[PDB]
Amino acid sequence: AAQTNAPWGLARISSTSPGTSTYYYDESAGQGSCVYVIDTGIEASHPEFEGRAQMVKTYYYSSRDGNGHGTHCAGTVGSRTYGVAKKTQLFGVKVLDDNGSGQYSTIIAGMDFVASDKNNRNCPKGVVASLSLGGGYSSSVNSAAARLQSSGVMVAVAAGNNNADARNYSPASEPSVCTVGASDRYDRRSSFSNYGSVLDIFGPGTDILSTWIGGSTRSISGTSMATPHVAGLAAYLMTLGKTTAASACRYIADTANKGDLSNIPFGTVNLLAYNNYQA
Ligand SMILES: [Ca+2]
Ligand SMILES: [Ca+2]
Repeated sequence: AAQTNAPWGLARISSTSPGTSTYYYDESAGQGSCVYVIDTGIEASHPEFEGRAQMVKTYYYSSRDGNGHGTHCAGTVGSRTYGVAKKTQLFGVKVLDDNGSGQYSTIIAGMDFVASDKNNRNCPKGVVASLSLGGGYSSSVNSAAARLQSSGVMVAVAAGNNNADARNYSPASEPSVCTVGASDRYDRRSSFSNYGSVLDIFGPGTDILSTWIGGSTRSISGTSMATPHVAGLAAYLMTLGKTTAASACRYIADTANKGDLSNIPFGTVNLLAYNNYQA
């Protein structure tokens, strides 16, 4: 398959080089995989989700995404136009309030919820969790992300937007999950992207067009935007049977574009998510 004039991030993950415009991807498009978007929720009614998104849990008065952040990330995972895995199933877990903030206890509960809830879903190609959130280092947040990963879910988490070492942020600092930094369309590290040894991979994160609430779209930046690229890529690759939840992060790093990125401090992987698609 080939989406012309795709968002640059989608084009980038299907190219060995920056600057392309077409997103090349296998028609399977993550069909049969499921991605939990643990965030502010998802506006499942967005036409761009084609009925493939649904709220499964909220820790607030409503399951409605009153912010847009979760709807944006979900769209990068699996919306028709802005998504990596255009046929995946999206499950919304609203651990963040409509201001985009969430208590660590609620984020941990949301992670434990996904580890259980996935056992009630038909996800033959496997389960992914996209965590475009984080705060200061927390052993308990890290332990929750580790549990989710151990439960058999491919956990992708944002490195953080502090232009610092992700070692001091959670769940970014949890070694066992897939910690995602952000790059821009010119293959530089996003100016805000955290770095450090705990990063496993980079994904497009600067000026990322995706779904927004009110059935709209908008472009925003963050490791929160790179994370769903990698989550979608994982779902996409799991559907192709190229990898499993336990090995998806390592596989993506092994198959990533190596050395393409600039502004990568010594000790940080220079690896950009890449789907290695060949027509
Ligand atoms: Ca290259
Ligand atoms: Ca890791």
